[PDB]
Amino acid sequence: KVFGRCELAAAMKRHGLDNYRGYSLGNWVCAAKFESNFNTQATNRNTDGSTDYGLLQINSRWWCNDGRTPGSRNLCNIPCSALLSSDITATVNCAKKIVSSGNGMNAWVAWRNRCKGTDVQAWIRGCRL
Repeated sequence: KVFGRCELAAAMKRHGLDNYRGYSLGNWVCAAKFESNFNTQATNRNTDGSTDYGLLQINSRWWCNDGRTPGSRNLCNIPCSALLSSDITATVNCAKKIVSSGNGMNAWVAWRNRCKGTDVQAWIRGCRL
């Protein structure tokens, strides 16, 4: 499913991402924008052979099992396909683990490169939250 900006902001808020580990809602929305263009079905294969899945492009080498990433750790305990659902719950729960892993949101290259240090609050502006 392709979300709208505010529709996504709201779903994420409801799922407790707002200020989760210190990151304001706009950080999450900005990341989803750049990681997947708000499309939950987005997938991208990496050279190492792992693949990224979902709104937040969560990686199969560490976080989810896709059956084709040798020596993947499956930290979030879910099949990668679950990250493509229109129901963002698995994505959200897995994101919470990742962001809690040490490097915060820097785990998301697109956030680091396109969101970090910018005015992310613009991402939730005009939204009924």
